[PDB]
Amino acid sequence: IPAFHPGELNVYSAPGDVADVSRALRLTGRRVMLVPTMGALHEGHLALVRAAKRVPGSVVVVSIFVNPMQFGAGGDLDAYPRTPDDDLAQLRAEGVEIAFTPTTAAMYPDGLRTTVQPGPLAAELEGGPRPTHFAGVLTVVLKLLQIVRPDRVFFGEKDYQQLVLIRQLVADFNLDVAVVGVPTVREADGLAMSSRNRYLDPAQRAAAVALSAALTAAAHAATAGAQAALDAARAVLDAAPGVAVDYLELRDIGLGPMPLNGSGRLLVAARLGTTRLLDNIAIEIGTF
Amino acid sequence: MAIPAFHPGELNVYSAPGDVADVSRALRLTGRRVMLVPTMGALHEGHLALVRAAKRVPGSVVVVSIFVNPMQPRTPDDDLAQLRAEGVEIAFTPTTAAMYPDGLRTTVQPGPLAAELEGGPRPTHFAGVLTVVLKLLQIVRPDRVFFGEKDYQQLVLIRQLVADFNLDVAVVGVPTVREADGLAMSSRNRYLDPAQRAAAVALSAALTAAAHAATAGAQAALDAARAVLDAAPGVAVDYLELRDIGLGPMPLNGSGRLLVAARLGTTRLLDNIAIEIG
Ligand SMILES: COc1ccc2c(c1)cc(C(=O)NS(=O)(=O)c1ccc(C)cn1)n2CC(=O)O
Ligand SMILES: COc1ccc2c(c1)cc(C(=O)NS(=O)(=O)c1ccc(C)cn1)n2CC(=O)O
Ligand SMILES: COc1ccc2c(c1)cc(C(=O)NS(=O)(=O)c1ccc(C)cn1)n2CC(=O)O
Repeated sequence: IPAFHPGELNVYSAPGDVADVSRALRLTGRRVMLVPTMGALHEGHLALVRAAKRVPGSVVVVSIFVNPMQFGAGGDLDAYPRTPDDDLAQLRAEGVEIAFTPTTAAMYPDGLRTTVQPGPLAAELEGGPRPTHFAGVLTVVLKLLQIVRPDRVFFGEKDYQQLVLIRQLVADFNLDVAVVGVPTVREADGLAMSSRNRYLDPAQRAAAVALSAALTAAAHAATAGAQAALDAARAVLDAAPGVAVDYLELRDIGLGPMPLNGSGRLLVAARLGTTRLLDNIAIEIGTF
Repeated sequence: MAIPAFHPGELNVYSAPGDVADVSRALRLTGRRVMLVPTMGALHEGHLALVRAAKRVPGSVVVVSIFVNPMQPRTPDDDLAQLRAEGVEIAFTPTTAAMYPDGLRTTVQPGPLAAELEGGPRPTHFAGVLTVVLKLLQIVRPDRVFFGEKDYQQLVLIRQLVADFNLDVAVVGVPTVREADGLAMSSRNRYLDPAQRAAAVALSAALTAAAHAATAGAQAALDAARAVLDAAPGVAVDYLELRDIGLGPMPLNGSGRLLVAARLGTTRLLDNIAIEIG
């Protein structure tokens, strides 16, 4: 197996290297935590790391890999933010002991061949206009899970549909990992942290507060019912300059084929210029 | 918190995925090497060859799963009696509901090989197989998993599954058990009437003739196989293909595999063989 220096940041690119180190660590009683990311790390990612660090006897593995298979033609893959130096600097500051930074060739030596086919949820919301997006996400997450074999894996709640689908992956394939969702870290005004907030100009940044404002307004309006919650959120979004709403939907918490009962999730996606922002919030109807 | 009961040297039967997972993990922690032999019950000498192969790994515990995948005949007490006779210590016998508690949802999509050969008549067959095999591997977490070479395309797809999803299991292909005249063992053989059973030997006879003709080249090999199949009545050949060992195009020289499938009455039979072209 390769070298592992505790208390320091060990960076591996070969899947076999991280697999060997992970398995060796687990066999000595350390529990392995995975935080899989596409890099361009921000305090929200750091919240995931800190959650992982809190598990007694944990060793934390952070993966950074911009996965080509969840993008389609149109420039999105090339445009994805890449800040490798800041990423690794942040991991050192947080006391992370393992970064896993695979090459595209190491992950996809045979190109696209066997893949994960998600359930019907993948064709809705974010997946509506992007039919293969979630198949790309679930395929890479499955791979990272098999390479690293963590005890627990950590995701932010901002991409809530992705998190739900990942829970479906884990249940449906009987994966022996616990999925931990971490509540969304926010800027002071309430804006959900995102690696894509950097693409908001000052005017768009100002207007972007409307998403979180709309969601929180709805969460409080919800004592008066679903229609009131939805209309409160719509009013706020409508009052906001240059916010073009793509959807605003209130669903059951698992987003699945069942109606809303008392507990729901309200999800929003909107464009500000060319920048697509997402946010979501827990909703209790009538209310709790 | 307690591990389900496991009595070493006896046949331990578990229908709950969580139970087999817990026992396999406990065994793994005590040093035993976990071997998995997936089956659909109605065990025959082929399945016993897989068991025996698994058994000879030192420190092995053998898990035989018995599950009829609706996504891709049963003798419950006889199957278990057979496994007991082979010294198998774990049988995993889940229900459809236990394997699919949330119904059909996330599944495995095979690569384009699944559309070829057997994927012609059954375009979704291999997605079913790969899905259940993945689940079985995740429930049991064996060090090694054993499959017959009879369903060679299936075997190749499994190796692709393991490679593509970075699974930490060793895939072991076990040579096809055959009847005395060479007919590959299969649950379907008993349906053949005497004329069909006699005609069915043409599959293995064709492939072995090809394997030996191969010193004279690829074309001689294929022509020899075709001639033998052409000598049999009521054998409707669906395909006869020479491929490389991973089922891509056959290279000009080197190792390959010759695969055949044919219908005799309503029974579809398959066979395949190693071929070397120098
Ligand atoms: C509803 O409109 C569409 C339009 C195009 C679509 C689909 C649906 C579904 C596929 C598809 O499953 N392609 S794939 O098997 O090659 C593949 C690609 C990428 C990843 C991650 C997983 N699997 N495709 C693309 C296609 O057919 O070529
Ligand atoms: C706990 O506070 C938060 C708050 C916001 C967060 C996170 C944590 C983590 C992400 C994030 O992105 N993670 S990811 O690198 O695995 C990824 C990348 C791309 C796509 C499609 C989905 N997921 N984010 C949101 C963000 O950057 O937009
Ligand atoms: C080492 O030599 C051999 C020789 C022949 C073999 C095997 C091994 C394994 C099988 C086999 O398929 N097992 S199965 O659990 O996938 C199955 C059983 C019954 C039905 C109906 C469908 N699927 N067979 C052939 C066979 O039974 O058809």
